[PDB]
Amino acid sequence: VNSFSGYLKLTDNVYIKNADIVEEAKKVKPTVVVNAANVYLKHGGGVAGALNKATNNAMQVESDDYIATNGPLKVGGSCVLSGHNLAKHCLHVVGPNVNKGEDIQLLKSAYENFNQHEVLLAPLLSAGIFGADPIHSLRVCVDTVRTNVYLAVFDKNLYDKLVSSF
Repeated sequence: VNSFSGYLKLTDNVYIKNADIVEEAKKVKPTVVVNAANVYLKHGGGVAGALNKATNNAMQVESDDYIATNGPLKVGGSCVLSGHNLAKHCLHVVGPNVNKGEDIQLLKSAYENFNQHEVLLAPLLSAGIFGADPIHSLRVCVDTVRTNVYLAVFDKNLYDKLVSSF
């Protein structure tokens, strides 16, 4: 388990790799994989859809059961559920959607959830459809997370740009 290889060290605790997070999760068998979730844990696209498809919808069934007890997650909030075949645990984290005018400060709250886990495989939060600058998101991760975080970035152009910022 936690067989991370081929990562570039950015800080004492933050690593980055140009990788498909699902492919990495299958290879690393991490204790925790982070999902970039919405408040309803509807895993319909992006990283969430890829992770859920890799579990053959087990993640979605379990998420639905969780939401049935909890109701929607709060922006900046998270929940710990099964990682199924991808990890021991999946940390589902909701970053702000700045397209809805949600405060970018809630991205710190979002990354603060990582501090409850000694090692995580994660994507960058609040990028793509959540509209945050991904370089800004990596800055918040680096400033906020004190446990060991291994970031997978799929897009090589984005990866090059992030690495070029350290």
